[PDB]
Amino acid sequence: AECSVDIQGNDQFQFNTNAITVDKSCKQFTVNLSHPGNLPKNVMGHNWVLSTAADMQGVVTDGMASGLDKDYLKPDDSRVIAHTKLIGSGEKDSVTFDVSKLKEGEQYMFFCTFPFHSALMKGTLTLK
Amino acid sequence: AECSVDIQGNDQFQFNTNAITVDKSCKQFTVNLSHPGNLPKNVMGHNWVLSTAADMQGVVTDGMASGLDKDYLKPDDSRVIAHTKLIGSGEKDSVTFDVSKLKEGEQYMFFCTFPFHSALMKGTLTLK
Amino acid sequence: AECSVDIQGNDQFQFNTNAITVDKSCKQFTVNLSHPGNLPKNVMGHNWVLSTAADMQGVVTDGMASGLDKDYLKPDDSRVIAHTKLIGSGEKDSVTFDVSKLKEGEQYMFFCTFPFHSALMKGTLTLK
Amino acid sequence: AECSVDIQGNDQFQFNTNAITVDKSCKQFTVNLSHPGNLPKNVMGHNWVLSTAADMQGVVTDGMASGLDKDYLKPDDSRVIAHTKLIGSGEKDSVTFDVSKLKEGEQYMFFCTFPFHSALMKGTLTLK
Ligand SMILES: [Cl-]
Ligand SMILES: [Cl-]
Ligand SMILES: [Cu+2]
Ligand SMILES: [Cu+2]
Ligand SMILES: [Cu+2]
Ligand SMILES: [Cu+2]
Ligand SMILES: [Cu+2]
Ligand SMILES: [Cu+2]
Ligand SMILES: [Cu+2]
Ligand SMILES: [Cu+2]
Repeated sequence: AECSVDIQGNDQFQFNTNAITVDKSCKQFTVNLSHPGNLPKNVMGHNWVLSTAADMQGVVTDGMASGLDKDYLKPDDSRVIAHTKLIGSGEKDSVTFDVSKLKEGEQYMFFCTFPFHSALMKGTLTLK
Repeated sequence: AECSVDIQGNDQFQFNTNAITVDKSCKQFTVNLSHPGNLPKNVMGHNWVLSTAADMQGVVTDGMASGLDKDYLKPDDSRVIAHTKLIGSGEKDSVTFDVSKLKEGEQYMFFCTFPFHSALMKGTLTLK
Repeated sequence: AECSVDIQGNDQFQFNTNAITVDKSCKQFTVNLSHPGNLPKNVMGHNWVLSTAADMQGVVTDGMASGLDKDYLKPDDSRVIAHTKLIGSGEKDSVTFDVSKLKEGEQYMFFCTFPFHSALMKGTLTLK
Repeated sequence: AECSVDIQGNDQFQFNTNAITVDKSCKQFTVNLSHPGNLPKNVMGHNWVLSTAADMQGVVTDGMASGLDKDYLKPDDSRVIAHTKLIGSGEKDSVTFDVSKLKEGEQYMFFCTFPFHSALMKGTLTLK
């Protein structure tokens, strides 16, 4: 089974998927994020951030407040299972994480923490 | 706190929200669904269906198969916590359900079961 | 034929339609805009603004620069055929305009001028 | 200036852009379409089709009727300025066309002609 996904965030406040499936046979999983938009990261930056559903709101809320200089993530935030850096137009970044960090019966959300984006830039991540 | 939400499904494969919050002080909760599109229910029907996240895929899969005559829900499907009827252009329908049917620590999804719509017509429902 | 449309802008950077049809038999046309989101107008304000397609970019660009105090429209901007005020959570506003302001063979765009929203909050308006 | 764009259509009824700009200095322009979804072309096929805004509705309407076997385009449809083939999960296709086929003062639409998709799978194409 494939153990990676390519994700884009654009100038229209959108990721190109709202649902990621990680096959239970994967040992690692890689997200390759790119920004095919034209706007710079100070006005339209995106990241890809994974947390439990229960933790999403706190990660987004604390992240928003940290500013462009912290990639809109609270420093030393243990709620963050895995994440990319914040990118703007023409940039890309990849994150690989150990699938053993995910459990069944738990449900996960991915999202961007740039101010206000998560209302549309969010989706589910699930083992199967 | 408010204990109802107005939801629309349109001709563009979209609900007008992807996240519903039910205040923990509500005893009942009402969803008022409408279809401001122009297309009829045989080609662009929508419903609003609530289940646990774990049950969503089975409800959608079994529902799809039941046809326009069953409102695209498997008969006697106990996985369905609450739902509206399937509606087309110009129609509306409301459902009220007991908030005691929802628990904390559990996470819920709403979605439309008309064939293929749930890939975009879906969102989270959470107590708070 | 109907000569009005109800439009919503939400917390997810979206209008609930991307295509408005004005029947050629209408003498006036009314847009009723509402904001069913929770965010205030300083962070998630929306308006509904009509212009020719050729004029859209200049209206959006000049509008962005005018600030919350000008409802993000350049004062005395003759390019604006019709528009609502800028609204935030829980507010609504209606605009009525004369259909004789529109021509056939010309093509029109509607959009929100709040900073950056028009990349997703836009659509076509056409006589038929 | 760049004279190509990469476009995706997914399982969620979406292209990853709603606005294409063709630089006036381009002599040719290339669209590279891919389908990163999982669904096959009989249920979730996509193409990329360019026409004038005035011609869009007729191309979509006549195209819909032609069936999977005709890639949902009416044979010998002179309204089609350029187009890709219809693709499903895991497929890709590119089209190159002469920029001299486009004029200023005219306004263009791109869209998918698979049944009903164009309500969301559409956008503008403009010279600049
Ligand atoms: Cl979701
Ligand atoms: Cl458009
Ligand atoms: Cu494998
Ligand atoms: Cu973002
Ligand atoms: Cu109350
Ligand atoms: Cu539906
Ligand atoms: Cu009338
Ligand atoms: Cu807006
Ligand atoms: Cu060049
Ligand atoms: Cu399509």
